[PDB]
Amino acid sequence: ETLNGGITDMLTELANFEKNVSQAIHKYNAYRKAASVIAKYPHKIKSGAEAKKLPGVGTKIAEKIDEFLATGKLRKLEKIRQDDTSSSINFLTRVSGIGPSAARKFVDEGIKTLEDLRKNEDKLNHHQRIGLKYFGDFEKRIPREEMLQMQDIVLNEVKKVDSEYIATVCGSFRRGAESSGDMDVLLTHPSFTSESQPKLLHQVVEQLQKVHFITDTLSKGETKFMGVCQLPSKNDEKEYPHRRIDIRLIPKDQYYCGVLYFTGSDIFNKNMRAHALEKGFTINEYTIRPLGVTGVAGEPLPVDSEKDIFDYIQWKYREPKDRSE
DNA sequence: CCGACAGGCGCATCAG
DNA sequence: CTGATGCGCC
DNA sequence: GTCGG
Ligand SMILES: Cc1cn([C@H]2C[C@H](O)[C@@H](COP(=O)(O)OP(=O)(O)OP(=O)(O)O)O2)c(=O)[nH]c1=O
Ligand SMILES: [Ca+2]
Ligand SMILES: [Ca+2]
Ligand SMILES: [Ca+2]
Ligand SMILES: [Ca+2]
Ligand SMILES: [Ca+2]
Ligand SMILES: [Ca+2]
Ligand SMILES: [Ca+2]
Repeated sequence: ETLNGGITDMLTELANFEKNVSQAIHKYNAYRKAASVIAKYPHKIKSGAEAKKLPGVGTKIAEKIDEFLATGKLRKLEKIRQDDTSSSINFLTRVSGIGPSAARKFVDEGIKTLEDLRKNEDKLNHHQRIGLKYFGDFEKRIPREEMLQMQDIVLNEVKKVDSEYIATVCGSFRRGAESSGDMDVLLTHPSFTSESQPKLLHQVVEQLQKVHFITDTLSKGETKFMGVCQLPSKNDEKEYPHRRIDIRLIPKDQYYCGVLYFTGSDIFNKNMRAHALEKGFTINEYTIRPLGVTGVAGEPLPVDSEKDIFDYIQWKYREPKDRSE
């Protein structure tokens, strides 16, 4: 499918090992940055030396590319693939609510399969129970057609609670993707700003629960909701898969920093925020602030557009669709 | 010789 | 109960 | 694991 697919799959596979098994989050980030920059690279890689010229590709990854180009495989990945404890820790992380730490603890106590998870539901917290319950469904992708139906429902139900709410579907959907992993809703309301909860998120969640769109809750606070949703199914047909849904209530005046973050992609955001540091700024979902001599953020800069944030760090403006891999 | 590596919400655990 | 720290996730 | 350096 892809030009350097073998290379990027390998580096992605190695990344997952370092994150899930070794618990080295920055090694995982290094492999991702290496995979990302190679993916965009428009030439077919003929050697490890050619790859090392790209930023984020060093001596060790170059050698691994040489081994991959020569033999068509990696001995390190063979060793990891065949190791049972590694595979079990790597598998359990795919369940929503289980990360590297918990997965390891489960494997130590003889829990290595879905069978073992379902038989030992008592050992799992609420977040994890739901992730286990809809395991197969959360693995599936959401067609854009279904994302449009989900958008129609959420916007209509949000309007019915209050006409001054504005909901925006971000994520890969806003980047014009054919499919998505889940729905990401960015919410605002005039009553909530950075200068001044009133149950603003609750009322929207409650109304979406009331009409049976939202089926479960993984976690829920005043600004951030995290849970499960499902489209209405017709008569005599199989039900739609249960889908992950995130709703985030960001202050109305800080919408553009918010929508920038939640539009993505993830590696794009990491690069932008990393580039902001080198330019002497710091970016979060709320603001863009200048860094002091000791790395202390100053007062928020005036942001009106998404482009404004790009301008401060001398970046050519990329439309949502140009922020993918 | 290290350090930094994006940044923060919700939830959980520990020491006091 | 705080405050510090860590987990899982976005 | 890479860059900074
Ligand atoms: C997971 C993750 C998300 N994000 C941001 C970018 C994402 O667009 C946003 C939440 O979107 P996600 O639903 O996490 O991912 P996505 O929508 O980009 O891709 P998919 O279609 O597979 O769901 O938050 C990060 O900056 N870093 C991360 O590690
Ligand atoms: Ca590509
Ligand atoms: Ca390089
Ligand atoms: Ca998980
Ligand atoms: Ca998404
Ligand atoms: Ca999401
Ligand atoms: Ca049902
Ligand atoms: Ca402007």
